[PDB]
Amino acid sequence: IVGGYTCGANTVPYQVSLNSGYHFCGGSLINSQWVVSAAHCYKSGIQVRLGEDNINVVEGNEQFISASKSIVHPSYNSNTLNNDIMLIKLKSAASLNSRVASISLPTSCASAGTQCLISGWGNTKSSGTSYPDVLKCLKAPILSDSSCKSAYPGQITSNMFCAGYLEGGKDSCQGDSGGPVVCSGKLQGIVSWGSGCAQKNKPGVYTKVCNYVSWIKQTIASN
Ligand SMILES: [Ca+2]
Ligand SMILES: [Zn+2]
Repeated sequence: IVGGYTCGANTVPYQVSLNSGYHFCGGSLINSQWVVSAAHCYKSGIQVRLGEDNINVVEGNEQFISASKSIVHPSYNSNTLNNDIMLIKLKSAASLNSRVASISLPTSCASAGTQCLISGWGNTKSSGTSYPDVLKCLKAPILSDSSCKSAYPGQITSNMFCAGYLEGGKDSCQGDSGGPVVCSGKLQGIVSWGSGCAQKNKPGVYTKVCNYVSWIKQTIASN
């Protein structure tokens, strides 16, 4: 997260760190056995780390569970990043408490202007790479589709939305990928892509979760 702030330990109880010997992507806990992340975060050997704040120190509250299966959306296109969503089933269910809680899926999409909370342990430099030890947060608004499409002509599909600041200086970045964009307590987006990080007129693009709720429900129901 570039230009964000330190969230505070366990103040984002649904945030998970996907780990394969290091933190490589974020994710959101939606029930005790499933996590939603981005399809471009897929790889094998994923350990899901819950209740984290400092990812390099065991402080207490952490639960490390292996992923039993990862389901990348069948229509995921890695060149356009359309349908950039993935579901991860945990080998065992997590013990939910106040430090580890799930987030609700939306019932309707969010409007432009809605303020959301984005978090993660991704890069904090637009120019350079610095990865934090503790979770960073950023409050950002969903932009209008015209501003989004004008920023990325021909690359925005109906399954994407832009959120952020056109003046630059504040955005999600590499590492935050797969993590949550929560608006009014509902998971509305997944950190997906953008040109660089925090560059002027290049807001972050997110997967539009409201378009995948039936898919998520049917898939979880059959697995
Ligand atoms: Ca830790
Ligand atoms: Zn990414």
